[PDB]
Amino acid sequence: SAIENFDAHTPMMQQYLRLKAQHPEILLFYRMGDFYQLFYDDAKRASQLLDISLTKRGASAGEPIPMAGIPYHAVENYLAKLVNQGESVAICEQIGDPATSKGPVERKVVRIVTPGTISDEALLQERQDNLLAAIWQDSKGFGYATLDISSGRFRLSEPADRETMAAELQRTNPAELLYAEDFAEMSLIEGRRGLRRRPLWEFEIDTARQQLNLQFGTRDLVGFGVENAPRGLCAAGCLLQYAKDTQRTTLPHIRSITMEREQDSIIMDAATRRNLEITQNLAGGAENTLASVLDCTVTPMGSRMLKRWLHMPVRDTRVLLERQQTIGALQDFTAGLQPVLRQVGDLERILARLALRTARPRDLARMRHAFQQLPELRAQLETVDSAPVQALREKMGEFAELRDLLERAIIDTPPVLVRDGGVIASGYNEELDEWRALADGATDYLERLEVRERERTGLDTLKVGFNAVHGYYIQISRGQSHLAPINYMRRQTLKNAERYIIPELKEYEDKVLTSKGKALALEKQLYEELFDLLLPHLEALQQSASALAELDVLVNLAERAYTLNYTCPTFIDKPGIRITEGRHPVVEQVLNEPFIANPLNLSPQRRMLIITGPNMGGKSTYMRQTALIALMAYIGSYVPAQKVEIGPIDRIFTRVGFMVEMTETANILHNATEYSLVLMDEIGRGTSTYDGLSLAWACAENLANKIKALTLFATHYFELTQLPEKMEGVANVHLDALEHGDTIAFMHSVQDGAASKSYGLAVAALAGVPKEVIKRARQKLRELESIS
Amino acid sequence: MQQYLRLKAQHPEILLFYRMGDFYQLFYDDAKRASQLLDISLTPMAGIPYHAVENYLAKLVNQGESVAICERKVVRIVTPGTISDEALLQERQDNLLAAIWQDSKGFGYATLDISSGRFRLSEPADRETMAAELQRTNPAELLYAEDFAEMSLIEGRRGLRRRPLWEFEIDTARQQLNLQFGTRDLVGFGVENAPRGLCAAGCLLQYAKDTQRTTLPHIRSITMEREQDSIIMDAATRRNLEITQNLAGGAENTLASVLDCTVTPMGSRMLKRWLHMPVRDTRVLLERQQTIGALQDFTAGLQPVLRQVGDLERILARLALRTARPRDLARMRHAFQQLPELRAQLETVDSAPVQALREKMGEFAELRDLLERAIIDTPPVLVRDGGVIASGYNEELDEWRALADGATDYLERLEVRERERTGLDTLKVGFNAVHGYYIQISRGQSHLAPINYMRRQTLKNAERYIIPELKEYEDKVLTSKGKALALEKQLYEELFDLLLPHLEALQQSASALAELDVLVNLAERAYTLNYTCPTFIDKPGIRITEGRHPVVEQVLNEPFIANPLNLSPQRRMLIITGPNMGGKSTYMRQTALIALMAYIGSYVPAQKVEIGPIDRIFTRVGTFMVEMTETANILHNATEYSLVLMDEIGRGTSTYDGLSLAWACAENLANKIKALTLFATHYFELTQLPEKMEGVANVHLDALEHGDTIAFMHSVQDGAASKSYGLAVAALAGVPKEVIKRARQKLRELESIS
DNA sequence: AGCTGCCAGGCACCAGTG
DNA sequence: ACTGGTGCTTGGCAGCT
Ligand SMILES: Nc1ncnc2c1ncn2[C@@H]1O[C@H](COP(=O)(O)OP(=O)(O)O)[C@@H](O)[C@H]1O
Ligand SMILES: [Mg+2]
Repeated sequence: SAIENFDAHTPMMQQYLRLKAQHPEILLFYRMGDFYQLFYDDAKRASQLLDISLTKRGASAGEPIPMAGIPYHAVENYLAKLVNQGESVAICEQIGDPATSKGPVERKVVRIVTPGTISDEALLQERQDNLLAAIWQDSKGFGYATLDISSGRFRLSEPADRETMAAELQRTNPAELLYAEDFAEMSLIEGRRGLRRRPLWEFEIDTARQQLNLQFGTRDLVGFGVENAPRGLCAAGCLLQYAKDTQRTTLPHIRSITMEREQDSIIMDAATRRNLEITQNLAGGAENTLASVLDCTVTPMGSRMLKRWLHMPVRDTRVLLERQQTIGALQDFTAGLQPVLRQVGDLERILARLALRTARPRDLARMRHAFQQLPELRAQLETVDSAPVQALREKMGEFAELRDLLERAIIDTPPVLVRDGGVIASGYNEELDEWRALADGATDYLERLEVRERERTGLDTLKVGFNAVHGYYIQISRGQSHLAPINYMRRQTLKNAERYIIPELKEYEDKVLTSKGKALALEKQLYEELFDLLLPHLEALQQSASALAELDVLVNLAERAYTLNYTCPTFIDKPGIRITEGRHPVVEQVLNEPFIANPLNLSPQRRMLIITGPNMGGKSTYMRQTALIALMAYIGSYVPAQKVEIGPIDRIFTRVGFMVEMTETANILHNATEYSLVLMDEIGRGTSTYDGLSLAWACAENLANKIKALTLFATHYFELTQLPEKMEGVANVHLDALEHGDTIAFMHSVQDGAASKSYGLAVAALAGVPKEVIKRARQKLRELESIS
Repeated sequence: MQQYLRLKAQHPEILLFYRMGDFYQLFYDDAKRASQLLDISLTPMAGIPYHAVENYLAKLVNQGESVAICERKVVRIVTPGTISDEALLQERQDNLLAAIWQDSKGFGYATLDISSGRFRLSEPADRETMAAELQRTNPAELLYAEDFAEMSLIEGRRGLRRRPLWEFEIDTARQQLNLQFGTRDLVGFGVENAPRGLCAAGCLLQYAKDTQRTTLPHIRSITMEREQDSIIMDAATRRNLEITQNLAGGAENTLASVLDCTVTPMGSRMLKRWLHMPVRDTRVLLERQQTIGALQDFTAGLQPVLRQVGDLERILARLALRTARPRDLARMRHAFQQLPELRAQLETVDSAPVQALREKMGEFAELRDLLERAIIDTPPVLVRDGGVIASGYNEELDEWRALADGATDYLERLEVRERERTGLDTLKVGFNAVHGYYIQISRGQSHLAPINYMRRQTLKNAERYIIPELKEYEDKVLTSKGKALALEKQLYEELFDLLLPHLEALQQSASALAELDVLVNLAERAYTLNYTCPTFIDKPGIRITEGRHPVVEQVLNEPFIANPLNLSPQRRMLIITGPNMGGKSTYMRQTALIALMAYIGSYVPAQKVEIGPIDRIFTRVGTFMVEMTETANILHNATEYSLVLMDEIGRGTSTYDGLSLAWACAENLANKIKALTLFATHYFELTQLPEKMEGVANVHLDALEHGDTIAFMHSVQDGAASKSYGLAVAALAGVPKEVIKRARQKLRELESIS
């Protein structure tokens, strides 16, 4: 192998290796003329991933250099293939002029595309958030931060233990996760996508405080409510440094950060989120989830928001009452408002492209279209007497001046890119109309010259055309070419035609080309100038989009409440849940038979229910629908019952029945309070007969007598139906079944008390177990029943 | 695209690829279904590039979709069960076409491997066996009749193909099958009185033929697979034993990942067929045993040679179909060149069956030499552009080539001549399709082009010209190359004519080579992995000394613990108590895997295995309802020659219900069915079973508490267990001390009545 | 509407003359 | 050192059929 010292390198590879050195573990797309190039292992890897040719750049001194590339104009399709696989890519461009550089033109990395910093519409899913996170660990707990680069939403939390951290990763589901190198609990994090090991120094607290204050223009973070939170600040500081390093521009839409405190929301553990099938079902799909039912938002930014609420229920009584109020007030207005809200589109994401100075012409066109909907929205919402609706109406704004600007500046349907022009409209800049008019008293001139020269020469094949490589020409066929004026300067020869130039045409070529380059250069100057006039209003524009997304969510929840027959729940002072004719929101829509509504009464005196009933009798569904009603109540939605009264809930824990069951259970026992809702679904496993049930008993007992949480405790262990007897706060309910001769009917109705019996043998027979075996099993059963 | 509609009507069940430019494009419901299947975008249009079409055919074909291609009319169709091109197939995985049909009596089933010509027919007697045959054979494409009643069997399957009833008519099937095989009746195949089976085989054969529009001379035979010739295993058993596929859908940590170090793709595919179909006939088994023992010493020598043989089976299919490409003939040649050496190595082996495989392997010396002379060392992928036929094979071809090379030589000397005369260092001769041969000169020098040069094309920095002299020799080069290209193709088609008469003997060779690869591998595995030769007894029984689980013992870096087993008619059920934690399950599954391997003819991971006949293996290992439904299947179908492994049934319902079921099953398995059974349980009350009845005994696993953990020992010991560990595992996991203390009190109180 | 092959714009290489 | 020719990815499209 060759000693690759600096001097043994060509000027090209000197520069290239300097720049790859600053990006040693990621693919570097390196601009040379019309191509992005890769070298060495980048080329080999790119070749395998992207399905392009692996070639060689020849070398005078040494071994050939592996090489691959793509034309600059095809870059975004390739960037998409890469980022979809979790690959980052540094984009290196030419800064300088080749004509004034002796050696290689100056080259800089201008951006890095990574899975959690993308903002382009082609690389994202419309209805799903794409978050960058950072995480780190102390001896005591975790700091965690999230950034949605394509809306500027920047958050910080400090999950106190392992399980809260598992729960947070599941909630936020980052596309890319920066973690510190000394991270101990790797089981939380390994086998996630877009994992990015970072050095310790990027989590340093003084640096974080410094960069965040600089980003926000503040002396301190007191006003944001995070000066208190160095654990979280350390993560947020890593995150911000990564974001600035990927974008390499200012980020004026990141103007704020907020701490998500434990107390602010209901904290659902990892099992609970999975078990309720909120946005993801139990097989990874998005069908048959709570979102598949509640989500008929008409804008992308609203679909995202609704899913954020579903996942993070709020404990602020005022916010909830305000949301409920809104939903009752808009019930009659949904049909008129939705088709209009739809037309606003995904303004949030456009505003981020505007902030990053990346917005394309169709973004400004959709921004303009959106502004055009604001008066119709304003008019429709005026009539609605509800202060919260009016507060949104106000916050959404109007932006008359900016709407006018975009109507006058850009044409009706502009092209996808500004690169080829045809974007700025006539009337907006007079210097531009003058340059376009010189390259447009042009198509007409070439025709009159064609006809004039055809008639003058007498040569009827004479045509005038253009060719990018050779320029304008007069063409005569081969058979007539020998008759051409001797004045005609030969320019391009073809198999069956000859092409010429004369000074009149050459002078007209020189004027059309230099005035096209002036028209385009000035279009680009003016289009960048649209950003300068929009940007000052960014703060108010971002508030408008969030208002519009909220509107979309609530208008939606109003239509859902109507169409699906939901009521307004009420909040009470003490823990408790009173449901009348309650229903599983999801199961009631997918079942092709009537859903049996069910009550529930939980209070501080009636705090644990031991639920029995046969397998397939409805014990899990009844538990889940309780949690779903609680969750819907605490995002502000109407709920799928005929009446619900509900007290404060701090946390929802779930255990759905090895070392893992007993560990999850201990978490519940260490961290549940009198304000928690606890769903235990057939827990207690051991290696012998009574082993695991005894544990279940002692656990039920600790939940009832010490923690005093509100617990639904589904079991197959009939012995646990003795607990009410011995234990203040516990009672039996059950799922009713009937045995009419040789079969079982599942009624799906909760009744008070323990069931008459268990039905393990009935269910057994239903499953086809031979009748001779069930006969002996009953005989044995009666032996056991005679014990007492 | 008003013309697209009329071509979609022609085949409305199949996806239509529709050529335009570099792409094939799909519209309406084809585009929708194709974008979710393949990963591509919408517009209703999706499209694929031309240079990768075979890749997207392979992916759609792998998912059960037939595909028609249009170039204007439908010129080619690929169906999932009838492909044979190597780009579309997976090297180490069988691809079957199947037909199924149903009588008032029972089922008819047929399978075909279009590449090998392996054609099978069965008549599964009931619902459960039919389900077992479908999961085992896993056809890529499945023809069924319109009136098929039991749609629950096939509903979920990829590549379903609804078919008219008349395709399953018996007299037509008999007739087409007799014609295909050159026979007057099917007695010589032993299927003459299997009319349900034949109806399935006739529909299948018709469909194959229709998709090929070609004779299928490699399909010369059919066999019938009978119930009693194999150990039956339902899907759940097959899945639990992790034969070819693991529970997560992959190929790792599987029985095949450990046993299948074969060296040819055809041998690997045959080994996997053997693993999934253990046979009851000990005659066949003994021969495989003897061969495995006789080949121990020859293994290091044989395998590097056999690896060079490659996939002769699949290359041969393409010879049968007349689609074999130059590297297929070149690999066939390469395989013929190994036979002398394999013949020499095997001559010494003391084994009638190895000597039979050695005869059947053949030599084909005359075909070896034919392709040595006919084709060059490393021919190009396609015949299309020539350069495949060797120089010296045909005199006429050598002359056209010399005439081309002499005109090509002339034009190189013309280049140097014109370059010397004019004094123009940039002068050169090139060639392309538009201008044929031309003289190029750069733009800076082109103004000194001789006046006899006729300009033809201006480039940005060059001018190309012609002269009469140039066009003259172009004509020599081009006409020569054209005659030699047409001659190469005619000579290539002639190789097929000379090779194909030996097709039958060549399919025997590839098959023998495949078997040898299986056995040479199994012999290397027996010797490498310390396996031993099992013996067979006349009555049911399993006696294992230091048995091991073959996958677990290679996969984990912790000492594997070997265990005995003694099952006989006097001792036919073991009640296995103690912690499970993997140990009971592994012990039970290694029992099944040893039995399965004994019944493949392999050596087995043990110091000693004696084993009686086994008709079925049932392993219900690892909702309550699905657990009870699987138990139901055992109790309805197991016999006194069955092996039954059951993992702690009763869990998921109440203590007394579940204990009553477990008790009553055990009784039934021991007193009525009399299977050989390992009955794993958590119920201590079941350890009283040995006192209450004959042929039942107690064993157990225990654990050792030390330092701050627990070591769950994997050693099976005599007697009931006397410890539970649920509570000890709760303490370790951090369940508060006071909770455990209370659980201990309640445990004692609960167990004390019992 | 298809198929072949020049071109884009960087920089290096290479071979002939200062 | 300086002059003028070459080559290299892929995708667009001219220039021939
Ligand atoms: N209230 C109800 N009305 C109608 N069907 C129900 C109801 N609750 C549950 N089910 C259905 O019955 C089946 C069993 O429900 P499940 O909650 O799993 O019972 P369990 O957990 O007790 O075995 C599921 O298909 C479920 O959809
Ligand atoms: Mg359940």
